[PDB]
Amino acid sequence: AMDKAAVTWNANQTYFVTNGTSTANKIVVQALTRPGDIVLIDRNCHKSHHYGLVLAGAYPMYLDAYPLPQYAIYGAVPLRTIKQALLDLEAAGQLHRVRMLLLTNCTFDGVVYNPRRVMEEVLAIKPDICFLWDEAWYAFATAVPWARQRTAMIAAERLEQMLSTAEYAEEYRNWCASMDGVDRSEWVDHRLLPDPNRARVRVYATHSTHKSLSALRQASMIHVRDQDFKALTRDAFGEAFLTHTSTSPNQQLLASLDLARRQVDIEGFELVRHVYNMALVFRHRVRKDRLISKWFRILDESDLVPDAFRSSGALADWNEAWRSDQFVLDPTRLTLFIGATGMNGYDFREKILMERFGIQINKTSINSVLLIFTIGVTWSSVHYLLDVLRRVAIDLDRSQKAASGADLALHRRHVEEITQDLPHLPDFSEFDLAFRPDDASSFGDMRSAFYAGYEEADREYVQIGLAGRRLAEGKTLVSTTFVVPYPPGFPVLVPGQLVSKEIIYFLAQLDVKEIHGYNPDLGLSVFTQAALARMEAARNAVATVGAA
Amino acid sequence: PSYTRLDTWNLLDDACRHLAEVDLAGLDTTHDVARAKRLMDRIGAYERYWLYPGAQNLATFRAHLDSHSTVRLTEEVSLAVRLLSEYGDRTALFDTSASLAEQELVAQAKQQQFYTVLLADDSPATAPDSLAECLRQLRNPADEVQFELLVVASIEDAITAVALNGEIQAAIIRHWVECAEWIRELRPHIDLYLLTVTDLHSTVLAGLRNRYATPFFDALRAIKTAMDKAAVTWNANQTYFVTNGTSTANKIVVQALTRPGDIVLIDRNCHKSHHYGLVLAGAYPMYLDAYPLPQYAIYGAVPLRTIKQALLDLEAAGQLHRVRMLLLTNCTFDGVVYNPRRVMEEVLAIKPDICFLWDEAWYAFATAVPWARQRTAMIAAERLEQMLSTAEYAEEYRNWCASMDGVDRSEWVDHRLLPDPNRARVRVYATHSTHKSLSALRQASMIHVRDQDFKALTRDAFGEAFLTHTSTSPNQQLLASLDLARRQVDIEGFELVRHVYNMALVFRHRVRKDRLISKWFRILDESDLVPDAFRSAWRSDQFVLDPTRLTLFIGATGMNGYDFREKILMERFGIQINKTSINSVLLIFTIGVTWSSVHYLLDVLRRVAIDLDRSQKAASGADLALHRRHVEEITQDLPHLPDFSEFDLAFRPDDASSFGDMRSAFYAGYEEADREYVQIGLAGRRLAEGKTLVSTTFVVPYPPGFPVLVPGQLVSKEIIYFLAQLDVKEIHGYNPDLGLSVFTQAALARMEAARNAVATVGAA
Amino acid sequence: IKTAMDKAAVTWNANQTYFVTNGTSTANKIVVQALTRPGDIVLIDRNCHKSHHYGLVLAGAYPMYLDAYPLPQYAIYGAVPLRTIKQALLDLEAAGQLHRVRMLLLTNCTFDGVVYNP
Repeated sequence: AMDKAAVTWNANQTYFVTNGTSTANKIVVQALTRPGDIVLIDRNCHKSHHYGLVLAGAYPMYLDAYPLPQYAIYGAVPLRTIKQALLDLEAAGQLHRVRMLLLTNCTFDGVVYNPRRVMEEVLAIKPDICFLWDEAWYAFATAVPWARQRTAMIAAERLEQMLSTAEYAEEYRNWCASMDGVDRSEWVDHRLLPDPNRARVRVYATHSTHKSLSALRQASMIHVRDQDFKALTRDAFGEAFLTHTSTSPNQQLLASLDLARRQVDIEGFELVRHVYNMALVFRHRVRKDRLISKWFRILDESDLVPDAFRSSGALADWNEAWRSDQFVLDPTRLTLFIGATGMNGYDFREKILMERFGIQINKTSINSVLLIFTIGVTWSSVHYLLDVLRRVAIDLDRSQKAASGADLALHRRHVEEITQDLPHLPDFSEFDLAFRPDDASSFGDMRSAFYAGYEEADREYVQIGLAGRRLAEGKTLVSTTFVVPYPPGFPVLVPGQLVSKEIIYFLAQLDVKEIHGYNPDLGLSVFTQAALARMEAARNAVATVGAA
Repeated sequence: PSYTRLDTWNLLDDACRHLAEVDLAGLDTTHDVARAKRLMDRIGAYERYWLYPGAQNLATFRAHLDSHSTVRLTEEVSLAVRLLSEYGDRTALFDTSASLAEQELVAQAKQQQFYTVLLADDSPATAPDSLAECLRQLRNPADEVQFELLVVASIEDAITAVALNGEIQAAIIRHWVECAEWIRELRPHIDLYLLTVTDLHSTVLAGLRNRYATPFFDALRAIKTAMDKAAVTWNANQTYFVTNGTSTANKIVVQALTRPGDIVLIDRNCHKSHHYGLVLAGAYPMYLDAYPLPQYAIYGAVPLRTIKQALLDLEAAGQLHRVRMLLLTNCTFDGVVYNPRRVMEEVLAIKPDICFLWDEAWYAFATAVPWARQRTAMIAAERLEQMLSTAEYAEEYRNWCASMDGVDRSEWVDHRLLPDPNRARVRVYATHSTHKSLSALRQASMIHVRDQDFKALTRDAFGEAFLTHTSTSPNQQLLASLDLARRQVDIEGFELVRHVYNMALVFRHRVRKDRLISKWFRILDESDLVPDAFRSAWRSDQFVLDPTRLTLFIGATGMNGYDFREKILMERFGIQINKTSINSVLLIFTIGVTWSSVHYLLDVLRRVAIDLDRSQKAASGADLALHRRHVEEITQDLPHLPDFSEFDLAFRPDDASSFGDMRSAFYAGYEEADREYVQIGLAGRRLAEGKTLVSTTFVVPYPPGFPVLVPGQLVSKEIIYFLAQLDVKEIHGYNPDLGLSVFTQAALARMEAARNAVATVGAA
Repeated sequence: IKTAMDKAAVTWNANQTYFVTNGTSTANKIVVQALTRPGDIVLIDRNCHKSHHYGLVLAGAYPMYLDAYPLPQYAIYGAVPLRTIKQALLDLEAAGQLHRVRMLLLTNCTFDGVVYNP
């Protein structure tokens, strides 16, 4: 059963967690990370990963993604940034503590990573690191042939076979020969290769797809492909699984689930390609259609992916770009653009899109709406979407023709405000000193800050208007808890983070009332000045004691 | 030959590769250019048959060849021959210039076969007006079966192209005597649609889909949020839910919009629930007659001539102010589909502030077509509103208003009319039945409103009408009841409205194709149900049939009516057959239909045809004569249908006009001393003597579903004959053993005397 | 099936029992319409289910509203005393309208619990 499921998912052993994706994420985090062990985590990950880090006392290192101010979304973390962090640790000396790289494959926006490239280029600096790939959005992608190679399991298998080839031995020898005489700190600007002997590939992936058919509600899976599973984590994994789940899901449920798996796997494989066909057809139609294309543009990989990260009979070219290029864009997550019509995506969602085949929306940015085609999308779903877009375009064209000078000017104003200038996307701020084990590095203790907020005496509530003045007055505004706006996970503030002008501004402009850990009427919890001074003094004394 | 075309194209690609190779160096390549010219001219002979390279691409390549640029030319030739080898003619849809990997991927992941349609047209094809451009236009990429238009300017060209091009499965010829026969013999699977317009796209695409040969057997077979979502789902300004059923929704909207003393233009063949709503609300029902089809013995729809005539007749008698409602079923039981935009546009010219109740219970598959959704009440209301909101239409009306100046109102029955933008209001209401197509609990319904004065005029009235006939909050349970139906309809079997629509078209084509089936049976179309007078594109035609509601013509088959259906069709079919006339049986397609159901229908029809032919050969002279008379009996000797007869003068508030008082007739019949029973056998004799037979009850033969007689209706001889002939056991409000309820002559005299006295006194 | 309906009638000791599968208000209105005609006065306890009031409005009946004896201490309405019904039926007789009345239309057990003596 385990062998059949692993072969179906190309993994080595696949474990089912019948408690949701968050439970599996926390299980893997606990199994891998121990207290102290630093972890590199994409700041946009699901909140369950941040909580799993807090439970295991890992020091999070945050990899921020490149912004897209025009569309007000975050694309992904450039591999150069991962290298720069892994080498900035080396200067401080903490690079031995790094234990995991935890990036969300196929980010919610829909930018897709290249797992093989990232693992090859990170295993050169840390040949014993571990990789957890959050594939909540990419689980379907495995079925299609040209997107299969961008999954964690396939990339890991290829990296495993490639590393153990004498041809790769000579390739690495030549690369090293061409490398000598170059400062190790300069490895960020040069392509890197893993060491065929020292590097041990280790990959963990979390899916959710099999819940759809013949499986329990919110059931999630964990694929494991680790050379040293039986040696360093076969017991920690079981204990973590017990800690967040009962014993039965790991094996007893697993055999039955495999019996279900045989039927579901064939049905999913045959039906998933159909959805990608619809995504491609619809994307092509939105542009070719003379009437839709005037007002509606589906953002293309040339648009969300800055050329700096791009390597640019087009089928072979397409396959090569999807196999070798850094960032590509999944067809099945359409980032439709509204900016031409001058109406923010909230109005489009409220009025235009009410009928829905399968599923047709999960996000509404300032000047766009994200549309997703799931297993429920059929041919009529494309027809309906094209028809509604066509009617909207016809109405807008009629209004333009009948629009006077004043009406055209007002429409231009509407387009201008949503388009062009937009509030700057805030980036991760430095952890507070009292929550950073060493100044030289930029990781912090998120667990100490997590519980240090329980002390009502230390914590206080501050208002946005007064928060601006306090920041202008030099008072550090350190958060005391996670703040999680509408987009899944992506906590704008995490325990101990330093609130910055960008952070204050972003929150003030918000309108969504689904902000966990935030009380708009009262304020946002921030550590008091005295408490922060006390913790910083304690940390300084602790550091000084070692030198004594 | 197709095979040599691939070999010749590959050879041309090789020659052009060699030409580019030699020219890159910089030598004199005049010989290679001559070889390329020779090979391209050799190709040009046969490329009128295939579609992708065809003429335009090869001409462009030749234009490059003249310009002496071998790089771009060889690149283009190589690309073209590449796509030509795999996708065949399919790449005619591609847009090579733009992104090509996406389009190539879709092609490899096949969804259903691609087909070529020949268009033998001598007219210029570059004009927009020309059919070739028009037919290519309006195709939807969503359909899993796509096609592209190939044109040939000569008949011999068409024959030659079809004889060798295997991608052709549809030929459209223009006026040819022997061309159709020759093509039909060349390949029997081709559809030779005869020369002529816009329905061509639907009838060609159905034949294409049928070509997929889905049955391959030969040896074997051969609270507010829910309302807001539905409001925009159905183009309705607002939308309310009804749990009891369609009849309750009819009663609700009727009560909310009809007051006592108000006339209600109404289709006589509408559901009995509307008649009872009129009885309860005390409104005077003026009944409009639908054009008859004596050949098939069934009613059609209400021509707009009749509606305008009735409105202007009231205008003549000063009773127009009373009228506040028009009640027409938008999809008649037989199938005929009204044009809402035209009916509401003309009528609002005569009665600017009228209300419309389009009973769309049967119009379930209105959303299975993107242009026929303009034939629903809600979309038509939206379009009419926006049109009336435009100053362009204000100018169009002003030009229209001046031309008609100097024309008497009585002549307006002829001229096409335009609403007055300054005063006309849109007040449309509608109802769609749930269980008939939507998958929810038993007998749910919905109401849709696009009314410019709902809040100011008919909000409280609607609230009271809801509190009556359903003393609950149906806005709670039915939201979840119907949300399941939309999810089931939208996804299961794709959009079930699309699947069954396509299945109905495929079945129509297959019936039209099979020789035995079409030998006796037939499917009636716009050229049958709709008269020539009332057929004047979809935006212009008044009546268009609904493909899903089929009327199979058993008349030529014979075997009578109500016995062949009972003894064969419902034994195994199961899928609904809601009606049966003497010669035409109305086949109905429901959501549960499957391709297997379609082939079971074609198998039972084929078996009946084969048994009929077995009798024909075995039939002797006596059998042949009996069969000929039986077929002739129910094809020509069909008694005329019972057109509505004016309300008796005792029940008509205005003797000049033709609208009665159905409430008073309803209650006046409750009495036992005013009601009499007269046997049908003596009704004709009693009429001959000169008595006025006025019925007291609703006589509603069930299978038709519509009231032959209403209280206060002047029983006429045609109605007597129709009732005598019809002997279906389900006849509400009538019985053939006691008699036909009729007001006693003394009662009628007293009532008419009282009515005359009241009218005289009120006028004074 | 008809025999079964007879069994139901035996169960309820009625002559013919008819089942209305659209709520109790539908059956109330059905009976009101079947019995009352326009004009025909109908006595009715003012506390009756509002479905009866709507049925009377639909059928055009002229309703004579009988009132129940109050209970100010508990702020409820008990029932209409038989003396009141007779007083109304005789007050009509003075005006000559008594022939018109067709339905007493009393509730059998008021909301609070009081039970009439049919």
